[PDB]
Amino acid sequence: MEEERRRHLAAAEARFLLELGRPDEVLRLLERLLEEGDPALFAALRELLESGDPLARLIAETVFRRL
Amino acid sequence: MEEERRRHLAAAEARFLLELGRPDEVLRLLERLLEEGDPALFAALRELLESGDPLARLIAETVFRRL
Amino acid sequence: MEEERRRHLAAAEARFLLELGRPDEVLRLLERLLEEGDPALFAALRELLESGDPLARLIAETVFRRL
Amino acid sequence: MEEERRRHLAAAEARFLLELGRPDEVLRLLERLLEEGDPALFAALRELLESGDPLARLIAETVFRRL
Amino acid sequence: MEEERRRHLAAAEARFLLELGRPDEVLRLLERLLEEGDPALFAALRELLESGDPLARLIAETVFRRL
Amino acid sequence: MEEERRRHLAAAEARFLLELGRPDEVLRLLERLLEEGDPALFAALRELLESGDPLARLIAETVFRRL
Amino acid sequence: MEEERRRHLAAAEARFLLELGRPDEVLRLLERLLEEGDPALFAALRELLESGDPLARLIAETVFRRL
Amino acid sequence: MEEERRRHLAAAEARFLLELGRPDEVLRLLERLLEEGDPALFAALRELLESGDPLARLIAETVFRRL
Amino acid sequence: MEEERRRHLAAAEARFLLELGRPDEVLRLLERLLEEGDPALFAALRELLESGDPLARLIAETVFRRL
Amino acid sequence: MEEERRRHLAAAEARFLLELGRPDEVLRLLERLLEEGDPALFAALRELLESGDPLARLIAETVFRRL
Amino acid sequence: MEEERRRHLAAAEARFLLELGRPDEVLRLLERLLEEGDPALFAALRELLESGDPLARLIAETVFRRL
Amino acid sequence: MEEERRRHLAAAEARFLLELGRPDEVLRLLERLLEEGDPALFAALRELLESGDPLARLIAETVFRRL
Amino acid sequence: MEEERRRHLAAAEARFLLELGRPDEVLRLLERLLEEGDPALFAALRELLESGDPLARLIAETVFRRL
Amino acid sequence: MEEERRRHLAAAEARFLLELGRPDEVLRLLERLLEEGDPALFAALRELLESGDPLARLIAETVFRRL
Repeated sequence: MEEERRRHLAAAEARFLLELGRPDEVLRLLERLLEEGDPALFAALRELLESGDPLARLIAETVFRRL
Repeated sequence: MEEERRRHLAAAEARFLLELGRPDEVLRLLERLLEEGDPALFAALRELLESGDPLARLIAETVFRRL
Repeated sequence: MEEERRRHLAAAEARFLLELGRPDEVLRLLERLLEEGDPALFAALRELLESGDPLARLIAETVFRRL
Repeated sequence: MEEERRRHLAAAEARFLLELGRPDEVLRLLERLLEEGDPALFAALRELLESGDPLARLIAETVFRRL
Repeated sequence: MEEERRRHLAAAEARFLLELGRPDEVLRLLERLLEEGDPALFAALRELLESGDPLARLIAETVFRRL
Repeated sequence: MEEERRRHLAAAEARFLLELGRPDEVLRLLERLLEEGDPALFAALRELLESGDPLARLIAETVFRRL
Repeated sequence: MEEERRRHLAAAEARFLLELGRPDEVLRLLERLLEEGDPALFAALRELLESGDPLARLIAETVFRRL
Repeated sequence: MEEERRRHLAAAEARFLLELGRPDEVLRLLERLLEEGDPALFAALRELLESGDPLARLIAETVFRRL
Repeated sequence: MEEERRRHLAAAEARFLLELGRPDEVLRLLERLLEEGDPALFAALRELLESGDPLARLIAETVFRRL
Repeated sequence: MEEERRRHLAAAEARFLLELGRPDEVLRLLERLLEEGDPALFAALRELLESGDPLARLIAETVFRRL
Repeated sequence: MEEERRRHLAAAEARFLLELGRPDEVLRLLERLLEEGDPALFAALRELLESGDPLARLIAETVFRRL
Repeated sequence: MEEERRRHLAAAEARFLLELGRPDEVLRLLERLLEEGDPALFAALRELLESGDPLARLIAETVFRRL
Repeated sequence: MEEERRRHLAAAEARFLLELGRPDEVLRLLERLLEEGDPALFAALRELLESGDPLARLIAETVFRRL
Repeated sequence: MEEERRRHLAAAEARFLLELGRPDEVLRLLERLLEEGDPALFAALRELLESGDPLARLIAETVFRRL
C-alpha cells in the first residue's frame, strides 16, 4: 500500500545516505522522521541495525533512546 | 494458573506483534504492561530477548530502563 | 489486524494449556471456540496437530468430527 | 476438455484457499461441490490429500464420511 | 478356478478404474460388489489398499465401514 | 492352562484364515468371538494387528469399533 | 499433591494391566474412569498412547470417542 | 480476496491449457485477459515464464510485446 | 492378579514420590509398608535401588536394615 | 547528491513494486519515468535486470525498446 | 567466615529466584541489598552475569547503573 | 515458594561449608537440621551425595544412620 | 578535496593518538571536534570503532551520547 | 596458619604411617585425634579416603562411625 511504500522508501534512503558515508545526514533523516511520529522511522532503524556497521548501530541506539 | 496463563498470553502477543513488523505496537503493549505493574511484562520482555531481533533487544532495553 | 491477533492468541492458549498437561482444559477451550463458530478454532486445531503429541491429534480429530 | 478443465480449476481453488490459511473456506468449497454431486470434488480431495498438511487430511476425511 | 478368476478380475478392474482417475466409478464398483455380497469385494479392497494412493485408502475405509 | 490355550488357538486360527486369503471368514470368526463374549477375541485381534497386512488392520478396527 | 498422585497411579495401573496382557481389564478400567469423570482418565490414555502398542492405540481411540 | 483468487485461477488455467499441449488455447486465453485489461494477465504470464517450456516463453514474449 | 497389582502400585507410588523430590514421603511410605509386613515392600525397595539416585539407595538401605 | 538520491529512490521503488507482485505498477512507474526523460529511469532498469525475475527482464526490454 | 557465608547465600538466593522465573523478585532482592550498602550485592550481580541469561544481564546492568 | 527457598538455601550453605574445607561445620549444620525436623535436611544431603567427595558421602551416610 | 582531506586527517590523528596510548588526548580531540560541529567528527569515530580496541569503543560511545 | 599447619601435619603423618604398612598405627593416630576433638582429624580422614588402598577406606569409615 502507501504505508509499506513509505516504509520501504525511508529504509532505502537511510541505507543510501549511509552508503555515501555521510552519517550526519542519516542522523538528520532519523530526527526528521522521529519529530513527525512517522512509523516508517522504525523501518529506517531496521535498515541500520541490519547493516552491520557499528556507527549505524550507535546512531540507531541513540535515536531510539531519544524516544 | 491464571497468572501463568496471562504470562503466556502477553509473551505470545508480543511475539505476534513482532512478527507482523509493528514495533510501535510492541512499544505500546510494553508501555501498557509497565504502567499497569503487571508482572507478565517481564515474560513479554523475555519473549523479545530470545527472539534474536536487534530491534527487539533495543525495545527490551529501552523499556527496562524505565523501571 | 484483529482477526489474525485472535487466531494467534487462541493457538497460543491451546499450546499453553497442552503444555501444562491439562487436556481437559484444551477440550473445554476447543468446545467453547466451536460453539461460537469462531474461525480461530481452526488456528487452534493446527497448533495441536503439528505439536507431535498423540493426545493432541486425538483431541483435534474428535473435535473436528463435530463440525 | 470442460470436464478436465473444471477438475483442474477446482483442485487449484482448493489449493489456493488452503495456502491463504482459510480452512473454513476450503470446507465451504468442498460442501458446495458435494451438494451438487460434481465429480470434480474428488479432484479437489486429491489436491488436499497429497498436500502434506494434517488439517488438509482431516478435512478430506471428514468430507468422505458424508458421501 | 472361477472364484479366483472373478476375484482377480474384480481386483484388476478396480485398479484400472483407479488408474483412469475416476474414483467415482471405483466407488460405484465397490458399492455394487458390496450390495451383491460378492466375496470378490475383498480382493478389490486390498488391491486399492496396496496401490499406495491416499484416495484409494480413503475409499477402501469408507466402503469397509459399511459392512 | 485352558485360558491361554484358547487364546493361542484363536490367534492361530485367525492367522491361518488370513493366510489363505479369506478375510470374510476372518470377519465371521471375529464376529462369533465377539458375540460369545470371549476374551480370546483380543488375542485374535493381536495376531491381526501385529501381522502387518492393511486389510487385517481394517478388519481389526472395524470389529473393535463394535464393542 | 493428590491430583498428581491420582494421575500417576491410574497411568501405572493401566500400564500394568496392559503388560499382563489383559486388554479387557484395561477397557474396564478406562470405562470406570470415564463414567466417574475422573480427569485421571487422560493421564491413563497418555500411558496407553506412548506405550507403542497397536491394541493400546485402538483402546485409547475407542474410549476417547465416547467423550 | 477476489483479486488474488482470480490471479491464481488464471495462472492455473494457463498452466493446465499448456499441459494439455494446446498452445492455441493458451494464446486465446492470454488475448482475452489482455483485451479485458485484467491484471491477472500478468499472473498468467509468470506461470508460463517459469514453466521452463520454450514455447511458453515464446508465447509470453509475443503477448507481452502487445502492451 | 491382586498381588502383582499391589506390587506394581507400590513401586509406582515410590517412583512418583521420589520424582517430586520429596524423599520424606518416600520414607513414610516405606515405613508404613514395613510395619504392615506387606511383601509389596520389596517391590518398592527394588524400584528405588535401580533408580540410579544416591538418596534412593541410602533410603533403601536405611529401611532394609530395620528388618 | 540529489541526482544520486533520486536514482537510488527510483531503483528502490521499482524493486519494492516488484516484490509486492504488482508488475502493472512497475510498468506504470517506468512509463512515468520515461515520459519525463528522467535519467533515473536507467537506474530503475538495472534494478530489474539483476533481479533475476524473468518478468522483470521482459518489462525492462519492453520499456527499453520504446526509447 | 560470615562475610563469605553471606556472599554465597545472596548469590544462591539470586540464582534461585532467577530459576523460578521470577525476575521481579530478583529486582526486589538486589534493591534491598543496594539500599543497605551490603557488599554481598556484588556477589549477587556476578551470579547473574555468569548465568548466561539476557534478562539477568539487563537486571544486573540496570541495578548497577544506580550506584 | 518459601519452602523451596529454604531448601535451596540449606543446600547452598552445605555446599559452601564443604567448599571451605570445614567438614565439622557441615556436620553441625546437618545435626541442627535433623534436630529441628526441617525437611530441608534432605535437600542438604542430596547436595552432598552428588558433590562426588568421599567425606561428603561419609557425612551423608552417618546422618542417615541417625533417623 | 578539502572536506575529504580533513575527514582523513582527523581519523589519522585519532588513530595516532590511540596508538600512542593517550586516550585522554583522544577524548580532548573528539571534544574539540564536537564543539565546533565539524562533520570530520564522524570520520574520527569510525576509525575508533573499527580499531577493535575496547577503550576506543567506550570513548566513541561516550562522545556520541553527547550529540 | 597454625591451624592449617596442624591439619597438614596430621594428614602427612597419616599418609606416612599408611606408607610404612602399619594400619594399627594409623588407627591409634586417628583414635588419639578423635579423643581430643581436634578438627585436624578430618584433614586426616580425607587424606586416607582419596589414597586408594581399601584398607584406608575401611579404617576411615570405622573411625568416622564413632563420631
